[PDB]
Amino acid sequence: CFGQCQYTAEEYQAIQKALRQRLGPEYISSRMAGGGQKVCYIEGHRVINLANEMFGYNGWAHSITQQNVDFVDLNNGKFYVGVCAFVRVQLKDGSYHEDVGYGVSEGLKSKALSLEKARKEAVTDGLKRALRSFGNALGNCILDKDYLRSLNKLPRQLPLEVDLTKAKRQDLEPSVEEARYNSC
Amino acid sequence: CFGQCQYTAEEYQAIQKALRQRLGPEYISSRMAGGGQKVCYIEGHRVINLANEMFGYNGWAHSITQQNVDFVDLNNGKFYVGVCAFVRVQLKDGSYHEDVGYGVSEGLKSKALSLEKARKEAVTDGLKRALRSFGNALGNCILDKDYLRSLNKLPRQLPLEVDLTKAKRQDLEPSVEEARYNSC
Amino acid sequence: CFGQCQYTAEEYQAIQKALRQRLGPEYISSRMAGGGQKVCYIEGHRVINLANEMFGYNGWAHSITQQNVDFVDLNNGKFYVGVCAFVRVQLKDGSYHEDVGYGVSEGLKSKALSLEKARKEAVTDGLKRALRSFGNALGNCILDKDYLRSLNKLPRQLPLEVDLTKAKRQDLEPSVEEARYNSC
Amino acid sequence: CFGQCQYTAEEYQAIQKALRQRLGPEYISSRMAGGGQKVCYIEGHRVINLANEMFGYNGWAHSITQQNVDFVDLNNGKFYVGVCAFVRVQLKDGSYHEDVGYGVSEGLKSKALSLEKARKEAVTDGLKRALRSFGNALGNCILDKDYLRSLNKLPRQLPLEVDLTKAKRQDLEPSVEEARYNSC
Amino acid sequence: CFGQCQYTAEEYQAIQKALRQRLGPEYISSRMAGGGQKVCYIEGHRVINLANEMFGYNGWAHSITQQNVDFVDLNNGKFYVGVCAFVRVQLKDGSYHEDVGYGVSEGLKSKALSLEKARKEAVTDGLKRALRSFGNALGNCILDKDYLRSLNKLPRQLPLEVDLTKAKRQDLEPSVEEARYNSC
Amino acid sequence: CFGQCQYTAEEYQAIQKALRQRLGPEYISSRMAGGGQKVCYIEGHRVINLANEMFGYNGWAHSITQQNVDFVDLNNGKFYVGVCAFVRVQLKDGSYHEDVGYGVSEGLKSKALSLEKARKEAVTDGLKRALRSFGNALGNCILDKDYLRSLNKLPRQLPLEVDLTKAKRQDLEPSVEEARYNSC
Amino acid sequence: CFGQCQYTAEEYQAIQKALRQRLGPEYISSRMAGGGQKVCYIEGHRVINLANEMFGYNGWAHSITQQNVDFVDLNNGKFYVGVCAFVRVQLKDGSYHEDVGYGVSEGLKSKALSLEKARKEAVTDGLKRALRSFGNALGNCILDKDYLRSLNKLPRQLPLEVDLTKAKRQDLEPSVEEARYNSC
Amino acid sequence: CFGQCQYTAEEYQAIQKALRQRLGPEYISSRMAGGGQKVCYIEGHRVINLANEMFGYNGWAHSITQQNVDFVDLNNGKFYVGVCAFVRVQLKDGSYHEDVGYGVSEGLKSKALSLEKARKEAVTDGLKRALRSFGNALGNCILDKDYLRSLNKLPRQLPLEVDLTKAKRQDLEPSVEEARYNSC
Amino acid sequence: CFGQCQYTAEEYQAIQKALRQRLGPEYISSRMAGGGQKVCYIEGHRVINLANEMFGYNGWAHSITQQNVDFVDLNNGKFYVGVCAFVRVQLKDGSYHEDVGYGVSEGLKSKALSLEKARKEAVTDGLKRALRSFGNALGNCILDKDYLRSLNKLPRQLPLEVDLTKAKRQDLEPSVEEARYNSC
Amino acid sequence: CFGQCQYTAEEYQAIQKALRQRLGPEYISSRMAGGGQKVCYIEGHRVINLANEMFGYNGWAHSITQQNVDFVDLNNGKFYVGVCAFVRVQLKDGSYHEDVGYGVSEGLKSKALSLEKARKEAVTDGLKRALRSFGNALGNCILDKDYLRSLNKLPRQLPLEVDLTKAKRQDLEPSVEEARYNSC
Amino acid sequence: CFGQCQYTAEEYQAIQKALRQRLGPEYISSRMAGGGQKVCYIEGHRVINLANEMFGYNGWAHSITQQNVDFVDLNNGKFYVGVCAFVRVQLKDGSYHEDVGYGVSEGLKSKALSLEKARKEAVTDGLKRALRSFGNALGNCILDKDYLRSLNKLPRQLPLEVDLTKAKRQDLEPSVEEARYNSC
Repeated sequence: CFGQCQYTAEEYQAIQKALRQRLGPEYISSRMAGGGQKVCYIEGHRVINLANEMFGYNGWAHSITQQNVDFVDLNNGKFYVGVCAFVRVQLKDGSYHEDVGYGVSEGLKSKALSLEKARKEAVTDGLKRALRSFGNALGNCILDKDYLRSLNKLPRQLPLEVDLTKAKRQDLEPSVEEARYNSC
Repeated sequence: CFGQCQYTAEEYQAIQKALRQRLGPEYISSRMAGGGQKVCYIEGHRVINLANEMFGYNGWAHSITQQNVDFVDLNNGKFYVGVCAFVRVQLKDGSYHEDVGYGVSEGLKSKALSLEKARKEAVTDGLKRALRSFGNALGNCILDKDYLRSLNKLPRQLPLEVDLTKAKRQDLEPSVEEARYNSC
Repeated sequence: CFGQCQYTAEEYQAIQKALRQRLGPEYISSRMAGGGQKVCYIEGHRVINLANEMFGYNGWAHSITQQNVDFVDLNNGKFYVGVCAFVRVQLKDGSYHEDVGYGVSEGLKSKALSLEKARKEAVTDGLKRALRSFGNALGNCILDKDYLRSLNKLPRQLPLEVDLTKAKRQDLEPSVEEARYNSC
Repeated sequence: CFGQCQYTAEEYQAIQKALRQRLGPEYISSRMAGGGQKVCYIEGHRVINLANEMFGYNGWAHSITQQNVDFVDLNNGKFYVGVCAFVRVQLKDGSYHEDVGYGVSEGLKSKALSLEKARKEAVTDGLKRALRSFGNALGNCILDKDYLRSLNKLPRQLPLEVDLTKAKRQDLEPSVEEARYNSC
Repeated sequence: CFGQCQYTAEEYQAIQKALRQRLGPEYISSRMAGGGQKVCYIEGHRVINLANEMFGYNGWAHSITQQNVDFVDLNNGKFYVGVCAFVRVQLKDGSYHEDVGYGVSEGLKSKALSLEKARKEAVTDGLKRALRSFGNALGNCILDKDYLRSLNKLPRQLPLEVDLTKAKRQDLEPSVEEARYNSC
Repeated sequence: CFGQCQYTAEEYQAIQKALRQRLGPEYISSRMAGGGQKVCYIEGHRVINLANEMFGYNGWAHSITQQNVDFVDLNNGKFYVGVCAFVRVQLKDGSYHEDVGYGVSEGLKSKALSLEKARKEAVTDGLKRALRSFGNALGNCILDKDYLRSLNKLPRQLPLEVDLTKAKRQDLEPSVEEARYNSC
Repeated sequence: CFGQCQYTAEEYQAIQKALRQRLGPEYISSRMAGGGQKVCYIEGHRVINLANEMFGYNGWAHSITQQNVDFVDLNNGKFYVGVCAFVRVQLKDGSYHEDVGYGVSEGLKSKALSLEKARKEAVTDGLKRALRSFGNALGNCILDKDYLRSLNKLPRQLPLEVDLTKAKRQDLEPSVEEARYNSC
Repeated sequence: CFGQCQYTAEEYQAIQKALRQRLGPEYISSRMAGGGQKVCYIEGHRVINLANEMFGYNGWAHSITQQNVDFVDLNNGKFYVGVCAFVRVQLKDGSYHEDVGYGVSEGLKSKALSLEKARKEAVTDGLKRALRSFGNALGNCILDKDYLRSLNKLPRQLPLEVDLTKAKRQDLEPSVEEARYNSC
Repeated sequence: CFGQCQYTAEEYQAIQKALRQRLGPEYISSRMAGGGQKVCYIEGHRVINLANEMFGYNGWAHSITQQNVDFVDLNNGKFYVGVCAFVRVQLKDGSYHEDVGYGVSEGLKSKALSLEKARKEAVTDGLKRALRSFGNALGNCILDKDYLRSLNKLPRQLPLEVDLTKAKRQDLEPSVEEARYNSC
Repeated sequence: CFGQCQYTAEEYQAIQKALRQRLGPEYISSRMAGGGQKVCYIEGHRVINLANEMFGYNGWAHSITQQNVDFVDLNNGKFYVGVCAFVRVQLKDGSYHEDVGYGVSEGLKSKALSLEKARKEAVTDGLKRALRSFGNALGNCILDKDYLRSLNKLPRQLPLEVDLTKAKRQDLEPSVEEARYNSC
Repeated sequence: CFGQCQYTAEEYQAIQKALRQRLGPEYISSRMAGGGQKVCYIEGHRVINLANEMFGYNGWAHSITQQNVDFVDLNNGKFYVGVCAFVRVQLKDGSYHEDVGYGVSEGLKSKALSLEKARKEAVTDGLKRALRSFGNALGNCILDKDYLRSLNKLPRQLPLEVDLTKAKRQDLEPSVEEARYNSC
C-alpha cells in the first residue's frame, strides 16, 4: 500500500528524469513585493496538479505537522497576522520532505478574515516549499536567478483559454465504477 | 481492508484520468465577497458526492485532526467568531492529504448560533480544501483564474429539477440485505 | 471482525448504489429558524435506522472523539448553552468519517436541563453530520437546495400510522438464541 | 474471544431482524416533565435484559469512557447537581456505539445523595442512549413520535405479576458448574 | 487463559439461562431511606458468592478504574463525605461491564472512619452495579418495581442458620494440593 | 508462566469447591470498635497462608496499584492519620480482583510511627479485601451476619500451641536445592 | 529466562513444602519499642539468605517501585524523618508480591544521616514485608502471636560462632569460571 | 521501501566515489558579511538538485525535528528576529544526519515578513548543513579554507544561460504515466 | 543475549554455591563512625571485581534508576550535602535486585566538591547494597554481627603487595583481537 | 539496512586497524586560547570526511539528542552566549557513542549572529567529540599530550593546493544513475 | 547486530582474562588535590583506546542518560560551576554499566568557558567511571590503594615518544574501501 510500495525501475527512471525539467512560463506568476521588485511564484493548484501527474493521485501525500499562529496585532482598526505551518510530503515508497510555510495578512479590518487568510496561505506555502525538494519540475527552479532571467527573455504569452466542453457535468463515473467493481 | 487495500491497475488508471476533468458550471456557486467581487466555490454536499463516486462510499475517509476556536469577540451585542479546523482525508490505499478549513460568523446576536456556524463551516471548508489536493475533478480547478473566466463565457444554466420519483421511501434495502447475508 | 472485514463485491455494489438514493418526504422534518425560514432536517432515530439497514446493526459504529461545552451563560434567570461534539463513524471495513455536531439551549431556567439538551443534541447532530458523508441515502441530499425545492413540489403526506401488532412483547428471542447456540 | 468473534450468518440475520421490532407497552414508562407533558422512557433494567437477550450475556459490553460532574449548586439548603457520562457499548464482534448520558438532582438537602443520584443516572442514561443505536428493539423507537401516538391508542395494560416460584434460592448452579468442568 | 478463553456452547447456554432467574427473598435486604421509604438491596458478600457460582472463582474479575473523593465537609464536629468509584467487571472471555459506585458517610466525628466507610462502600457499590449488567440473577431484578411488590407478597422468612460443622479449620487443602501437583 | 498458565479441570474443580468453605473460629479475631461493638476480622498472616495453600506460593500475586495518604492532622501533640491503598490480586491464570484498603492511626505522638502504622495497615487491609472476592474460604464469610452469629454459638476455643520442634533452623533446603538443580 | 521460566513439579513441590516451615530462634531478634514491649523481627541479611536458598540467587528478584520521603522535621537541632518505600518481589516464573516498607530516624543532629537511615530502612523493611507473602519460611510467622509465645518457651540460645576458615580470600572462582566457559 | 532498502554494491561504490568530488565554481555564491569579508555558500535549490542526483528523488529525505523562534525584538520600528531549526536527513537505507540551521532578519519593519524570512531560512540552512555530512559533493568542501583559495585562483565565470526550449509546458507525463500503469 | 540467556545447570550450581562463601579479612575495611564505633565496609572496586568474577564481565549489569539530591545546606562557609541513588543490578538471565545508596559530604567549603562526593558515593553505595542481595560472597555477610566478631578474632593481616610485573603496558590485546575476528 | 547490518570479518578488521592510526599534521589546526597557549583541534569538514572514508557515506550517522541554550547575557551592547549540544553517532551495525559539544560567542553586538554561532558550533563540537570515541584516526589522539609534542617536532608544512580540475561541474552522475537503475 | 550479538566462547574467555590485568604506569597520571595530596587518574583518550582494543571499535557503546548543571555561582567576577552527567556504557551483547560523572570549574571569569569545561568533564568523568565496572584493565584498579603504592615503587618512566611516520596523511582507506565493497 502507501508507504509500503517501492518504485519499479521503469517508474523510477521516468520520474527521475521528468523531475529535472524546468517549468515553462505557463506556470509562473508574479506579485509586487511591498517596496521590492516583482516576485515570481507558482500558484497552488498548479503545484498540486504537477504532483498528481508526476506521482499519480495516490502516489504522494501531505500532512500538516503543525501550524502556529505567530501573532495577531491590532493597529488602528487594522489587523496584522503572522502564521507559520509545517508541511510534510510523502511519496508512496516512504520517501519524504518537510518544510515551513508562512501566511500573512496585514490590512483587513476583519480579524476572522485576516486569520483565515494567513492560516490557509501558510499551509499551501508549506506544501509548495516541501514539494520543491523533489526537483525543478515541482518548483525548485523558481528560486534559480539564472532561470528567472531566462524567463523574461521569453514571449510573455497570454492566459490560456480553458475548454470546458468535455468538463464533468454529473457525479457518476462509469469507467471508474466498473474498474472498482472488478477490484472486489 | 481500509488503509491496507492497494489500487488495481484498472481502477488506478480510471481514477487518475477522471480526476483530471474540470467541473462543469453545474457544480460552481457564488457569494458576494464583503466589498470584494463574486467568489466562486463548490457546495459541500457536492464535493462529498463527487468523492463518493470517484472512490466509492468506502474508498475515502476523513477525520478532524483538530479544531481550534481562534476568537469569540463581542461588539455591541453582535458576535464575531473565528474558527479553524484541520481535516485529513485518506484513500483506502493509505494515500492522504490534510488541509486547514476556516469558519466565520460576524453578525448574529446569538453566541451559540455564531459558534455552531463557525465550527461546522471550518470543518466542511477543511474537508473541501483537502480533497482539492486529489485533482481538478474534486475542486482543484476552482482556484484556476483561467478556468473561472471560461465559466462566465458559458450559458448560465438554471437550477436542475430534482426528480424524487424513485426516491427512497422506507428503511429496508433488499438488494443490500441480500448481498450482505451472502457475505457471511 | 470489525475494522478487519472487507466488503465483498456483492455487498459493495449494492450499498454503493443504494447510498445514491435521495430520501423521500417520509424522512424530512422542519423547524422554524429563529427569524429565518423553514429549516429541513432528518430526525435522529431516522438516520440510525437508515444506517442499521444500509450496513447492518454490526456494520457501522460511532464514537465521541470529544465533546466540549463552549459556554454556559446566565441572562436574567435564563440559561444560554452552547456545546460541540466530534463524532466519528466507522464501517466494518475500517472506512471512516468524522464531523462536528452542535447542541443548543437558549431558554430554560434549569441549568441541568439546558446542558442535558445541548450535550445530547451536539452528539446526535455530530452523528448525523458524519453519516451524511457516506451519501445521499444517509442525509447528504438534505443540503441540496435543488433537492429541497423538489420536496415542496410533492404531496405533503400525513404521518404514517404505526402498526404495533407484531411488536416485541417479551425479552426472549428464540430465533436468535438458537442461531447463537449453534455458533459455539 | 470478545472483540475477536465474528457473527455467523445465522446469528447475524436473526439479530438483524429482531432489532427491527418495536417495543410493546410492557416496556414503556412515563414521568411528568417539569411543566412539560408526559415523557416516555424505558427503565434501565429493561434495556439491560433486552440486550442480554439480543446478544447473550457475553455478547455485548459497555464501559464508562468518562463522567464529568458539570456543577453542584447550593440554593438555600437545596442541591442542584448536573452530571454527564460517556458510555461506549461494544458487541462481541468489535462493533460499537458511544453516547452521552445525563444525571440530575435538583431537590435534596443532602449533597452526597444529590451526587449519587446524578452520577448513577448519568451512566444508565448513557448506556441506554448507546444501545438505542443498535435498533428499535433496544429503544430507537421511543423517540419516534408516530410510534408514541400508536402507544396511547392501546389498552393501557396493568403491571405484570412476577411469579417467584421458580426463583433462584441458593448459590450453586449444577447445570452451569457441569458444563464448565467439562470445559477444562 | 483469562481474557483469552471463549465460552463453550454448554457453558454459554447454562449461564445464559441461569442469569435470567430472579433472586429469592433470601438475597434481599433493606435500609430506611433518610425520610424515604424502605430501600431494598443485596449485600455485597451475596453478590460475590453469586458471581463465583455463575462463573467460577476464576471466570470473572473486577478492577477499580478510578475512585474519586467528591468532598469532605466538616459541619460542627461531624464529617460529611461523598466518594465515587468506577468498577469494571470482566469475564474470562473478554466480556465486560463497568459502572459507578458511590460511598457515603454523614455522621461520624472521625475523619478517618468517615473516609474508610465511603471509599469501601463506593467500590462495593460499584462492583454490584457492574455485575447487575449481566442479568437478573446478579441483581438486575432489584430495580424492577413489579419484582419488589411480588417480594412483599411473600413469607418474610427468618435468617438462615449457618451450619459450621464442615467449616474449614486448618490451612492445607489435600484435594487441591493434589490436583495442582498433577498440573505440573 | 504466571498470567499465562490455565487451570486444569482437576485444580479448577478442587479450588472451586474449597473456596466455598467457611472459616472456623481458629481464623477469626476481634477488636473493640470505638464506641461500637465487637468487630471480627481475620489477621493478615492468616489470609496470606490461606492463599498460599489455596493457590500455591506461586499461584497468586498482588501489587499495590496506588497508595494515597488522605490526611495527617495534628491535634494537641497527637497525630490523626488516614491512608488508603488499592491492591490488586491476580491468579496464575490472569484472573484478578482489586480493592481499597484503609489504614488509620489516631493516637501516637510520633508522626513517623503514625504514618508507618497507617500505610502498612492500608495495604494489608486492601490485600485482605481483595482476596475476599475469591470466596468464603478467603474471607468473604467474615461479612455474613448469619455466619457471625453461628460463630458465637460455638466453643470459644483457646489459642493453639505452636510446636516449633520441626521448625527451620538453618538456611539450606536440600530437598529444594535438588529439585531445582534437576530443573536446569 | 527470568519471568519466563516455569517451576517444574519437583521444585514447585519442594519449595511449596519448605515455605511452610516456621523459623527457629536463630532467625529472630528484638528491639525495645519506644514505651512498648519487646518487638521481634528478622534482620535483613537473614531474609536475603533465606530467599537465595529457597529460590536460588537467580530465582527471585526485587525492585523499588517507589520511595517517598514523607517528612523531614527539625525540632531543636534534632531531625525527625519518615520515609516509605514500595518494594515488589518477583520469582522467576512471574509470580510476584509487593508491599510497603517504612524507615524512621528520630534522634540525630545530622540531616544526611537521618535520611540515609530512613531511606535505607524503608527499602529493607519493604523487601522483608514483601517476601513475607511467600510463606512462614520467609517471615510470615513473625506476625503470629501463638508462634511468638512458643519462642519464649524455648532455650534462649547464644550467638552462633562464625567459622571463617573456608572463607573466600581472593576474587577468582575456578569452579564457576569453568562451568561458565563451557556455557558458551 | 524507504528506510528498508539496502544499497547494492554497484550503487554504494558509485555514490561513495561521487561524494568525494569537490564542487566547481558553478555552485558557489557569496554575500558580504556584516563588517566581515566575503562569505561563500551554496544556494538551496542547488543543494537540493545535487541530492536528487546523488540519491534520486526517492533516495533521500528530510524532516524538521523542531524549529524554535529564539527571539523577536523591536528596536525603533525595526524587527530583529532569530530562528533555529533542526533538520534530519535520511537516505533510503536508514542512514541519517541531523544538524541545526539558523534564520535571521534584522532590518524589516514588518513583523510577519521578518519571521517568514527567519523561519524559512533556518530550515533551508539546516537541510544544507545536514547534507554536508554526506561528503564534499554535497557541500562539505564549502568550509575548507584551502578549497576556497583555490576557488579565487579560478576564472570567475559568468552566469549560465538557461535554455527553456525543452521546458515542461503542460501537466501530463506520458513516459511516467505509462511506467506507472504497468506497475500495477 | 543479555536478559535473554538462561543459566546452565553447571554454572547455576557453581555460582549458587560460591555466593554462600563469606568474605575474608582481605575484603573488609573500616571508618570511624562520627561519635560511633568502627564501621566495617567493602571498598567499591572490590565488590566490582567480586562481581566480574562471580558472573563474568558480561554476566551482570547495573543502571541508575534515579538519583535525587536531598539537600545542599550552607552553615558558615561549609557545605552539608545529602544525596540518594537508586541502583538496579541485573544478571544475564533477567534476574535483578535494586536498592538505595546514599552519599554524604559535610565538611568542604567547595560546593562543587561536596556534590561530586555525595553524588558519586550515593551511586557506589547503591550498587554495593544491590549486589549484597545476591549472597554473602558479594557482601551480604558484612551486616552479620556474628560474622564481624569472627573477623576481629583473626590475624589482622597487612596490606597485600601488588605485583605490577605482568601489568598491561600497551592497548592492543592479540588474544582478544584474534578470538573476535574469528567471531565474524 | 542501517542499525541492522553487521560488519563482515574483512571490514571489521580493516577499520579496526585503520582507526588506530594517528592523524598527520595535515589535519591539525590551532587557535589562540584567551590568555592560554596554542590550542590544537581538527576542523569540522575534516572529521566528516574522515568518517565518510572510514565507514562509507552510509556507514555512520548522527543525530542531535538535545541542544540547550545555557545563557544569553548582554554586557554593554555586547552579547555573551553559551550553548551545549548532545550528539549521538551510530554506525550501521548499531554501535554508538554520544557526547556533549559546546558553542560560544562572546563579542558580537548582534544577538542573532551570536546565537547562530553558538548553536552551530555546539553541534559540530558535539559530533567531533562523539566520533573521537571510535579511535585515534577520528581525533582521539588530538588530546594526547605526547602526540602533540611530536607534532611540533615536525615540518610545519604549508597549506595544500586544491586541484579543482576534476571538480564536479553539473548535477547529473551517470555512474550513479546507472547503478541505481539496475538496483530496481 | 549491536545489543543482539552474543560473545563466542573464544572472545568471552579472552576478554574475561584480559580485563583482569592491572594498568602499567604508562596509563596513570596525576593532579594536585586542592590542599589534598597527589591524585592519580587515567586520561580520557587512554580509557577510550583501552576500550576500543578490549571490545573493538564496534563492541562497546555509550550514551548520556542525563546531564544536569548543579549550579552556576558568581563570586566577584569569578564563576564556580558544578555539573553532573550520567553515562551508560553497553557492550554488543547487551551487557551494560551506568555511572555518574562530575565536572567542575572554579576559577575562570568567562561563564561560557566555565560551563564548557564542567559539562565536558562531567561526561568524560562519567564514561571512565562506567567503564571501570568492566574490570581492572579499564581502570578499576586506579582506586585500589595497594595498587597505587606498587606504582610509586616503580621506575617513574618518562613520556613516550610518538612515532608519526606511519601516521594517516589522507582520507581514503583502500584496505577498508575494499572489504566494504565486498560486503555488499
